Amino acid sequence: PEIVDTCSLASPASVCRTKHLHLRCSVDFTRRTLTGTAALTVQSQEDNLRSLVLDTKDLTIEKVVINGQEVKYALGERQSYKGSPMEISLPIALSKNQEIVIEISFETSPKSSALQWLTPEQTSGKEHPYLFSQCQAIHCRAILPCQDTPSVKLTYTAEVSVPKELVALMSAIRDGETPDPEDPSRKIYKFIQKVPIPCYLIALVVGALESRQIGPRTLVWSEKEQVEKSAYEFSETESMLKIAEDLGGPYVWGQYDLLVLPPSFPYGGMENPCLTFVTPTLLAGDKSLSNVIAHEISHSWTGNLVTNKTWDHFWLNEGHTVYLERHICGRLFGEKFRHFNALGGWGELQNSVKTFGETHPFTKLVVDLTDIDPDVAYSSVPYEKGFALLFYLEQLLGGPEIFLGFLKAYVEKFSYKSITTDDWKDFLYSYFKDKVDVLNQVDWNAWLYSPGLPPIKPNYDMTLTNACIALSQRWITAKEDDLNSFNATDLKDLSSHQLNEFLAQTLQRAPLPLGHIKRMQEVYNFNAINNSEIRFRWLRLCIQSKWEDAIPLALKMATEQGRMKFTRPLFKDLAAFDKSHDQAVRTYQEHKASMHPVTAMLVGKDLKVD
Ligand SMILES: N[C@@H](Cc1ccccc1)P(=O)(O)C[C@@H](Cc1ccccc1)C(=O)N[C@@H](Cc1ccccc1)C(=O)O
Ligand SMILES: [Yb+3]
Ligand SMILES: [Zn+2]
Repeated sequence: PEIVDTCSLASPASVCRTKHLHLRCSVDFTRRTLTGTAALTVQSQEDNLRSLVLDTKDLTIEKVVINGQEVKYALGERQSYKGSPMEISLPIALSKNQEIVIEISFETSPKSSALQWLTPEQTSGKEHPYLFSQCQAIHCRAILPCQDTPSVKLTYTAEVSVPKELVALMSAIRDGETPDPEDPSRKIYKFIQKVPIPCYLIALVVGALESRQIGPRTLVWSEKEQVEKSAYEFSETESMLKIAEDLGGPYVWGQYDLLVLPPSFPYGGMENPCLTFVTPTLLAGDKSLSNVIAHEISHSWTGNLVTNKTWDHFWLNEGHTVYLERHICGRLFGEKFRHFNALGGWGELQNSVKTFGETHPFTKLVVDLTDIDPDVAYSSVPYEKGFALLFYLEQLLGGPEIFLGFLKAYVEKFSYKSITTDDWKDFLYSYFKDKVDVLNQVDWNAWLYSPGLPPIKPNYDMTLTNACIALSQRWITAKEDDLNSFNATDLKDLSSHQLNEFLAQTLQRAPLPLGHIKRMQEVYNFNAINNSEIRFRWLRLCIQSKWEDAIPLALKMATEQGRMKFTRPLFKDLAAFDKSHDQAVRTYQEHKASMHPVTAMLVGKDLKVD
C-alpha cells in the first residue's frame, strides 16, 4: 500500500533507511545551542541512489562529510512547521542495501521547538541552568538532521559534552563519563541505545541531577530538592513493571529509570526509552496519580516496540497504551476500578468531541495530517476513542483474558516494526479468525474514519462512579434553600479519585450559581487540596462559575507549572471570563519568553494573541 509520511520532507523508508546515529555534541548554555556532529549510517533501498533528503528545522549546517570529503548539500525553502529539507548529493551512487556513513556538522537554534533552556531561577536549586528536549512528534528535526518519521527505526550512540558541574542523561543506557579531552571544565557523558527506535524517542536532559535507587532496575532522577518526594511517589514502579511484563512480554530495554522534570515540562509523561520523563505535578504526596507511570511503562511495548508508521495512525500508540495502563491499574486495584477509569475516559471523549464539534476531522480515529501541525491536532481522541474501540472489542470477543492474549500476540508479531491501522486490523482478523462473524458486526468505517462519538458505547460497571454522580446531581439540582444541607461529611467515603470524578461531573454542567461554588468552598475547603488534578478541576469550576476570588489562584497555577493539560484550559477559562481576560492576556505576554516553545505557541493560539 502507498503510505507516505506527509509530516516528513525526508527521503522515505522505501528509498533509504537510517540504521544508526552516532551523535557527538556539546551543550552551550551561554549561547543556548547544541553543537556538533550527527553521523548517520544509512542503507540504500534503491539501485543507483545518488541523493537523499533529510528533515531539518532551524538548524545551521556547517558541513557534510562522506568518505572523508565534503560533499554538496542544499537546504530547501522552509515549509512552515515541517522545517526545511536538506538534500545531500552522494559522492558515489549506491547499490541496493549498500550502507554509508554521512557525517553532518550542525548547530541548533536557541528557538528550537525541541528544546527548553531554563535559567537558574527557573530551577529548584537556583545555581545552575537546565536543558531538556521533547522530540515527539516531529521535533527531532529541530535538534539534528534526520529522517524524522516513525517509519524508520535506528540504534544510537552519543557523547555529550556539558559543564562539569552538570549531569547529562538520554533515552539510552549510561555508558561512562570522562573529563572532556578538549576542556577540563567539561565532562563528556556517553550513551548507548542498542534497541532500534524511531527518532521521536531520542531524548536529552542536562542539569544539576541526583538519583536515588527505587527498584532493582529503576533510579529516580531529579534536582536534589525533589528526590526524596519522587522516590516515595513512584515507589510502586517495580510492581507495575512486573504486571506490565506479564501483560506484554519481556521488558527489552534494560533499565527503567524516571526523571522528574522542572515544572514547565509540557506533558504528564513521555515514554523515552530507558528514561521516562514525568511532570512534577505528579508529586501529590499519596501516589494517587500513579496511572501516569502505568501509562509510560505500557509504552515500552505499545509505542516503543510496536510503533505507528505515520502520525495518522497515532491512535495505535495511544489506544493500546491506555488499554494496557487500565489493566495494570485493574490488577492493582480491582476490576471495578478499571471500569471506573474506563467510564471516566468516555466522559473525557465526550468533552473532546463537544469541544471540537461532532463532525470535526480531528475527532476521527485515523486522521489525515497533511498540512496539519501534529501539536495543533493533539487531543484525547486517539486515547479514548482508541481505548473505547479496544474495550468494545474485548466485550465482543469474550472478555479481558481473551483480549489480553491478542494484545501479547500483537506485540510479539510487530515488535521492532512500524505499522498502520490496516496491519492492526489484518492481524486482529488473523488472531480471531474463529470469531470473524463477530468482527464483521463491527462498523469499521464509523469507528476508524467517521468523526464524532463512536457508534456504540461499551458496557461499564458503575459501582465506584455512582457516589460521584449522586453528589454531583445534588449540587446541580440544589436551590439556595438546599445549600445548608451540604457538609464536609459528604466527602468521607470518597477516594481522591472519586473526589476528582465528582468535580469532573460537576464541571461538565458548569457554570453553577456563584452561591453554590462559595458554599462548596465553605464546606469542602477545596482551596486547600494540593493534588494538581483536583485543584485544576476545582479552579476551572470556580472560574467558569465567575468567582473573582479564584482569578489569582487560577493565574498562579497556570503560570507556576506548564503541564499543557492544566495551563491551556486555565488560560482559556481566564480569557473567557470578562473579569480576568485582560489579566490572562497580559500574564501570557509576560511569561511567554520563558515558557516551553510548544506550550507558548498553543496558548497563544488559544488566546488569539501575537
Ligand atoms: N507519547 C506522549 C504523547 C505525546 C507527546 C508529544 C507529542 C505527541 C504525543 P504520552 O506518554 O501519551 C503523554 C500523555 C501521558 C498520559 C496520557 C493518559 C493518561 C496518563 C498519562 C499525557 O501527558 N497527556 C496529558 C493529558 C492528555 C491526555 C490525552 C490527550 C491529551 C492530553 C497529561 O497527562 O498531561
Ligand atoms: Yb426548596
Ligand atoms: Zn501515551
